[PDB]
Amino acid sequence: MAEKVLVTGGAGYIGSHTVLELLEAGYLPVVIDNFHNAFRGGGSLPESLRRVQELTGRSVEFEEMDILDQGALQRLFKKYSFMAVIHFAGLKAVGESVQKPLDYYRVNLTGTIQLLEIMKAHGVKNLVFSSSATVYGNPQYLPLDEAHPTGGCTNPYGKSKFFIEEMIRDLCQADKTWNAVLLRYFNPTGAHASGCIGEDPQGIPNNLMPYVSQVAIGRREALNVFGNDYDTEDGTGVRDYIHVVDLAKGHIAALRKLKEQCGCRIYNLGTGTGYSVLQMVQAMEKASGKKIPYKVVARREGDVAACYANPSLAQEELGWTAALGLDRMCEDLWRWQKQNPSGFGT
Amino acid sequence: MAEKVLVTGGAGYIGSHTVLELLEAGYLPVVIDNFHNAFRGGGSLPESLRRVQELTGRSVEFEEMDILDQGALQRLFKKYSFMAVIHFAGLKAVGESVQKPLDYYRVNLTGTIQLLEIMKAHGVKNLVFSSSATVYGNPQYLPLDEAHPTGGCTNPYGKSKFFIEEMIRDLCQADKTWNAVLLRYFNPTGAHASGCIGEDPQGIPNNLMPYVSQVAIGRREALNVFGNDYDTEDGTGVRDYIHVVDLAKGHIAALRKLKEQCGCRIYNLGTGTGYSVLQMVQAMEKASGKKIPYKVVARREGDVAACYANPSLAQEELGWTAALGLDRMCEDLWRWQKQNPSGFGT
Ligand SMILES: NC(=O)c1ccc[n+]([C@@H]2O[C@H](COP(=O)([O-])OP(=O)(O)OC[C@H]3O[C@@H](n4cnc5c(N)ncnc54)[C@H](O)[C@@H]3O)[C@@H](O)[C@H]2O)c1
Ligand SMILES: NC(=O)c1ccc[n+]([C@@H]2O[C@H](COP(=O)([O-])OP(=O)(O)OC[C@H]3O[C@@H](n4cnc5c(N)ncnc54)[C@H](O)[C@@H]3O)[C@@H](O)[C@H]2O)c1
Repeated sequence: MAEKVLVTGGAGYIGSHTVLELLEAGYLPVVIDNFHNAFRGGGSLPESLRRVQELTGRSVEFEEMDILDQGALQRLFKKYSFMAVIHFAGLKAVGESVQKPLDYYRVNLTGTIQLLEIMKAHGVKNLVFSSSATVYGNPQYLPLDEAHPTGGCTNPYGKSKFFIEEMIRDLCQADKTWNAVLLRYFNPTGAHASGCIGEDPQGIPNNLMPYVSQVAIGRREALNVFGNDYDTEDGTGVRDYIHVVDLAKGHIAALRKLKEQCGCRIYNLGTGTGYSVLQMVQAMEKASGKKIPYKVVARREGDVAACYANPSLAQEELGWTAALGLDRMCEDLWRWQKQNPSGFGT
Repeated sequence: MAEKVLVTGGAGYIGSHTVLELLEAGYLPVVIDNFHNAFRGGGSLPESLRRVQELTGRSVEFEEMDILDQGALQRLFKKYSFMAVIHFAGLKAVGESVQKPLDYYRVNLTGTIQLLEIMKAHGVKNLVFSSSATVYGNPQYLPLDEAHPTGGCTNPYGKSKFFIEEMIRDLCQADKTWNAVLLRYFNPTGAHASGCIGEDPQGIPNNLMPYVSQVAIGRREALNVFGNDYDTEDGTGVRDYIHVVDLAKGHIAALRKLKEQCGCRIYNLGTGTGYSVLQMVQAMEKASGKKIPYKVVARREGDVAACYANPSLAQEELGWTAALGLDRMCEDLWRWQKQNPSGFGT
């Protein structure tokens, strides 16, 4: 495989993991990031990628740049021969999307548009887009499948995701030579089994794990449980979490699919089983050996009882399955944290 | 009124008419256009605006520029003091949106984003956005009102419109100091009573009138009527057409509303009565004095029986009403055409 794979936002959480899977699988990745939300390593790379090289014994090509920079993109594309692009570059803090909508739309939509245009200009018509199952909006049924209506999104982040999917679909509709796999998933968690890489501490987490996990290290007193009266097995809310490793590998599987001139395809990635808040607390206690006290507070406005995806189609068409469960997610997460209390540091 | 009103895409069909109404009403407009879809006048202006000056005896400031050009926008904003912006700049040929989606998303979304950003940077937080009632998608009920669900759009044009509305809404949600009126309408038709300005002949018309009108001048044999079996008064399809003058004035009304620190408001503009294909043919015969032969062909895939808006809210909140009917639309259109067979010419 003399041809490279471009990974935008490859220094990030999901990107770094994906980059590692790419290396392990025999691919040659070129990564670009502007460091908006990644730690600056000691060398020529971000800390996350420096550790990836160490972990794999393989190297990664990396370029610091912003996808909003057309000049940078032209140069990049002229300098390398890409067989495909995996697009992770973007803003993804849901709580922040509400306070800073323009930045979300600007970076996500505009950035994407710029990217598609350069791809098109360079004849690189193979893309894997890292989407979000939030596009389904509130479940009209469970589990959520690829046939569920999309576009019911409430926040700017969600809408931006959905907007991007639509543009990709339309483009594929207009030009049959394009191949694109849109991957929809919920909450990524866990980290590489080494415990050497993982998710750095985020200002406004998108999910519960980091919170559960803080309470375990004592960096937090007790956990707040919004509602225990839902129509669930245990009364608590049911969410969809997927191990970052499993998710990174699913991105590799989509890349192979492109090769088949698949045109535009859409798949949900997940374990197929949702997890309750209680279940997660239990799982984290088990992994940490620490006690996690919690407090039932009242149900959050808008919160739904359960929200999880059906990943059948991906198994069928991509031959992909999530091998990691709740327990592994907890262990792996716990390990990265214990090992790197503050995330990255040179 | 020493403060100016910026009109993007002001050389166009709807823009020019709006510019005239602005002049007549006492406002000072500054217009920008890149000439993507407007005729280059003899002087310093597009032909459409040159005629507007003549018609009003008032002048317009004009700048040739692209809304995608950030530098141009910065300069513009530094040079003038705007009290508000009326945004018409964009690609709007529905048939073309399908073949060239990227261009649609690029010009419409990106252009808009750039504009909003400069407005925000310059403290110009008052906008009138020329939207499209196509965002409602297929009627789930009639007449379509402001409470009807939006986002069901099938083509790239429609989606782009809807995407823009969402971003504006989110921005207003995040910053309360913003005022924005989103105007949703269907098919603009007719022209200034002078017959001096109107819509130049389009490559891929968005509606039926131009076709009906061609058959009348003999520039076309007979009209094709897709279906005569719809559950309508006459079996033929029911659509929403609005006189361009009435629509231009509604844009003036929205501008006054901004003044009231209205925040984000949305209104449908229309006559409140839909017109059948037959009715239009009749109306055009009356106006032209010419015969318009037509042929019933089979119903178009996807076509709905009737599609029209309820403009009550605008009357209530903007104090606006459509004063012009079908007959005037036909007469006015006929007059512009007879007077200017080929559209603009220096
Ligand atoms: N974290 C989540 O819960 C989640 C959920 C669903 C989908 N996703 C998608 O995953 C992708 C990113 O994944 P993530 O969760 O690892 O977050 P992340 O922030 O760790 O990584 C995104 C990376 O992109 C970089 N980046 C941001 N803007 C950039 C720009 N303009 N140019 C270049 N690089 C830029 C950031 O610096 C960061 O390294 C996004 O497409 C996001 O929508 C994430
Ligand atoms: N024609 C319609 O049926 C219709 C229906 C609904 C809403 N609208 C909205 O009306 C607006 C335009 O109205 P129109 O119907 O008179 O068409 P129009 O083409 O006559 O005018 C649009 C104008 O914008 C200019 N323009 C396009 N891209 C530009 C750019 N990048 N920078 C600067 N100027 C640019 C074009 O040259 C043209 O003068 C759009 O927002 C459109 O979506 C039109």
